[PDB]
Amino acid sequence: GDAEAGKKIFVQKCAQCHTVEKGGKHKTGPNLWGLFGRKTGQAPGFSYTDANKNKGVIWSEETLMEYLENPKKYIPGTKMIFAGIKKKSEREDLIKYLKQATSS
Ligand code: HEM
Repeated sequence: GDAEAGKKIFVQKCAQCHTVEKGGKHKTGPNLWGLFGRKTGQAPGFSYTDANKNKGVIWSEETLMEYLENPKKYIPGTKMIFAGIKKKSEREDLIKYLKQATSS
């Protein structure tokens, strides 16, 4: 994974609805700090759909790779309205960036 490439992908496709830094604001979507190793739908203070709260998996590289390829397929009923990122390489780079930005 290439975090530098990932950072650019984040700005292009995710930043309009998400922040990732510690203490960052919730916007259309939840601030994502602390995401890795945590069960779905647990960002503090964000109002999730029951679907996002109930998916039940632990976010990590593997689960984010599947989710980001097609969000509504992975979480039917989600209010995250976004097509997904088809390219495996792009998802890997994006996730690399997310791991770095949301864990420090
Ligand atoms: C960009 C490609 C992108 C990423 C990365 C991303 C991630 C993401 C995660 C990991 C969650 C779940 C967090 C958790 O379970 O705690 C999540 C949730 C929502 N998102 Fe998102 N998201 C990306 C892009 C976008 C875009 C462009 C929007 C807005 C149009 C958006 C919105 C949302 C919303 C809303 C949620 C909450 C969904 C719910 O059902 O509660 N995301 N995202």
